[PDB]
Amino acid sequence: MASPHQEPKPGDLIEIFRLGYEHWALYIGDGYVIHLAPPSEYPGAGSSSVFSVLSNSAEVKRERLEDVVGGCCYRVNNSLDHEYQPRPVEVIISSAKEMVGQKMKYSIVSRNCEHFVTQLRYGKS
Repeated sequence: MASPHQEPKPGDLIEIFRLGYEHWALYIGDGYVIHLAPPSEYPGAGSSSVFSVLSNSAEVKRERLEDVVGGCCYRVNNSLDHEYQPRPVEVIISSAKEMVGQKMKYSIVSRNCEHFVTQLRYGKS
């Protein structure tokens, strides 16, 4: 018979279901993922501004899948295979690793973690 649950492999797009929202990550093997940490409204927080409250930012990071998902549910969902060519998975993971340590802007980025993990396969070249 077939397996009762999914298991992630190198290059897989991880789809994570939080309370009332969804989030995404790039799985790299050995239980690890690469992901974008979400930003906030901090420099424009209510009743304050850049002189009275500090800034914030998003950052590409590497962690364990378990640590990243926490109490949230998750699945493997490689939807972009229908959109783009079969790119060489070592270069998608190398792109993820090259992106780790890079920053992105404030709250105004909106839904952006799927757009980030999209660019790892779409912008391979």
